[PDB]
Amino acid sequence: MDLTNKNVIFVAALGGIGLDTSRELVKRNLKNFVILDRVENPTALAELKAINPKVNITFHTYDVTVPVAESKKLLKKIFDQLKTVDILINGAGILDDHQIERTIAINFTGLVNVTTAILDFWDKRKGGPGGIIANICSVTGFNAIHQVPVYSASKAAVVSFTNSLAKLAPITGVTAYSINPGITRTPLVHTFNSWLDVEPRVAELLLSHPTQTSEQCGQNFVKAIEANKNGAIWKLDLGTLEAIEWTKHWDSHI
Amino acid sequence: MDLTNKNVIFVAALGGIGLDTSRELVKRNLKNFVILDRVENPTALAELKAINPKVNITFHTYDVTVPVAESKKLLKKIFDQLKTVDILINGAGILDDHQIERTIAINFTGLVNVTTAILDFWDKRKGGPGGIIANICSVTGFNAIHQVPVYSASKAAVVSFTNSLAKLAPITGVTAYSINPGITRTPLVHTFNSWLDVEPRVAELLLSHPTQTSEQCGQNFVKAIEANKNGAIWKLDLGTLEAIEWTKHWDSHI
Ligand SMILES: NC(=O)c1ccc[n+]([C@@H]2O[C@H](COP(=O)([O-])OP(=O)(O)OC[C@H]3O[C@@H](n4cnc5c(N)ncnc54)[C@H](O)[C@@H]3O)[C@@H](O)[C@H]2O)c1
Ligand SMILES: NC(=O)c1ccc[n+]([C@@H]2O[C@H](COP(=O)([O-])OP(=O)(O)OC[C@H]3O[C@@H](n4cnc5c(N)ncnc54)[C@H](O)[C@@H]3O)[C@@H](O)[C@H]2O)c1
Repeated sequence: MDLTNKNVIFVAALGGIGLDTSRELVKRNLKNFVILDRVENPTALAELKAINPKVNITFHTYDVTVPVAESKKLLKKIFDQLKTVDILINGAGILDDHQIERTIAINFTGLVNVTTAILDFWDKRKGGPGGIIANICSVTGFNAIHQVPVYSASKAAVVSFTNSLAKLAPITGVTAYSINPGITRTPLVHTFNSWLDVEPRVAELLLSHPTQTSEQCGQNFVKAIEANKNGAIWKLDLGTLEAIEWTKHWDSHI
Repeated sequence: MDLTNKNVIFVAALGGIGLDTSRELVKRNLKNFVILDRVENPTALAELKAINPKVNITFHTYDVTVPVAESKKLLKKIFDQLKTVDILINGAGILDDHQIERTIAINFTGLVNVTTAILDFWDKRKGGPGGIIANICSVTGFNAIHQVPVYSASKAAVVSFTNSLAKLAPITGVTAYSINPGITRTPLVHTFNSWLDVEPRVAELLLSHPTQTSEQCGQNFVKAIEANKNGAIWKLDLGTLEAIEWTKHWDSHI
């Protein structure tokens, strides 16, 4: 994948991992870089624009928990302007096992819904050109932080969902891969809530082990995007980039 | 584990797999069998009651998609009468990838929320005796049926969540294991919707391959319950019972 001249939508581009990934993305000569995130960040937006004046950077206020109809409407506006979108990159995520419904709504349901919405424009069965989806999942989707069982379960859901998207590519025209960071120093893991307060010191304990910086994660993230491998399960841990092999425990035969 | 004289709550006891499991359970001489299900089935109720008049069987009309406070209210009703409950079986589930939110709400959020609610009565930190949770997940939670990616992801979530529950047992006193049937002939799989209609013949095709009966499933379900292995991931496929080993791709080190 050559990012020169591509159009990219990045949901949650201005978070910890998001901003460092965006800093790296705009170093490529993208045609359009469209940011979809909850809250504006003027400072971050100005910096990205400064990194590469050749890229047209736009921002839209966006919340993944809205109905699928509301997402399509935003996407229509974007596709109407750009005519083509090359990549959708999802990053939306919260870590707070006190908020059960909201964790599931954001990390799992919202991702499925944005995907379902963009399929309206990309599905080759509806006359679409196909597309690429990069989903930020998490190593916790392979093996949980059992102290945040709901967060970890929402991530196991999206690793699975992404794996299925990739297997559906020959039908839909939409390829997909997961981006699964290991522990990364951002405001996500600085202070957080465990389920039923099973471990009030969870953040302190987690961060008392090796971590990577969001800078290292961002670098490997854009590397994974350029590799552009349908069905890849990328592990971005301790500053390395590594594809993992999913174990075959069962098969539907279809 | 000896089921004799035990008090059991079975969410969704009267469906395909549920009824044949419920038959095998009542033959094991339970003291009380508490059924929580979305709709009444007087025929099934009458029959179960007759299989062992010794066993005290009650029924509550219950929908897993209510808030945790509502669930806690019903459980207080039940605990106040029974004093003790030994085992909770969470068996509620739908298969319909035209219903994204509801699939997720029922198969994932609902299971987490009943678990969360009962923990208020069982958590050893709260003066409770601990307990046992048996979660009906699915082989699709290991490897998807990719034509029902939402269903399969919702199952990957509960496999993970159950794995984490088990690891939290030294803290909460509540042990847990997953029951993962392979394809089993019930009203669930008679016919059903694929996501975005990617495969309109998904049921026809799936059912042209080997299956098991709900009777085979139910017999192996009680066998695993009697085995009482914390953190077990039981595969109940093609009339067999099998413990599978989860791959270690990553470690939180905590
Ligand atoms: N930090 C880590 O160690 C780590 C590890 C593995 C995976 N992840 C995942 O990477 C992603 C980014 O996390 P981060 O560490 O940069 O945390 P962060 O809190 O700094 O950023 C989270 C991002 O998600 C966005 N977001 C949250 N709720 C949203 C909503 N309702 N609608 C739209 N956007 C929303 C935020 O606005 C922000 O852009 C998340 O999916 C997270 O689960 C993080
Ligand atoms: N049949 C299979 O091949 C298969 C394979 C793996 C896992 N499973 C799982 O086994 C469980 C039972 O499925 P089944 O095959 O007996 O199908 P089924 O449709 O016969 O039974 C579904 C059960 O779930 C209950 N339920 C559904 N929605 C509910 C709600 N909102 N609140 C409370 N209860 C609700 C139903 O009343 C019923 O008791 C489900 O979790 C299903 O996902 C089935």
